[PDB]
Amino acid sequence: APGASIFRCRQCGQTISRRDWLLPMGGDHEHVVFNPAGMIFRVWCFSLAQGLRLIGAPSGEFSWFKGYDWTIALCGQCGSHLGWHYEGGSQPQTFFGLIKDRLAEGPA
Ligand SMILES: O=C1CC[C@H](N2C(=O)c3ccccc3C2=O)C(=O)N1
Ligand SMILES: [Zn+2]
Repeated sequence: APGASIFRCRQCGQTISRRDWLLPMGGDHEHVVFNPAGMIFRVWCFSLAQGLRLIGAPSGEFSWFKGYDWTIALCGQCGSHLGWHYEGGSQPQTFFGLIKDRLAEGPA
């Protein structure tokens, strides 16, 4: 009966990802980053996620991960901004960077 199994949207409980799907980009699944608006994010990288809605066309502008373009990822249920989907790169071609404090971790 594991308690650190899956990640849900902290605002509504939508299933989003799984601890098994953590991805160590540049040798670490956690990346502490800032956007141009000065906001700091503790981003956890996942190979896969579900229950999101990706908004707009990809952009390479200010990407925290070299070679990847990003799209905003909202919770598909409640609209909470949960992170970004990254695409266009290599090994892997795509992944998700999700904001740790916007997810709730718990049992499957
Ligand atoms: O990899 C990324 C993801 C998107 C991101 N980002 C933001 O969080 C943001 C907020 C306001 C205006 C523009 C940005 C954008 O480049 C960011 O800075 N880098
Ligand atoms: Zn939600």
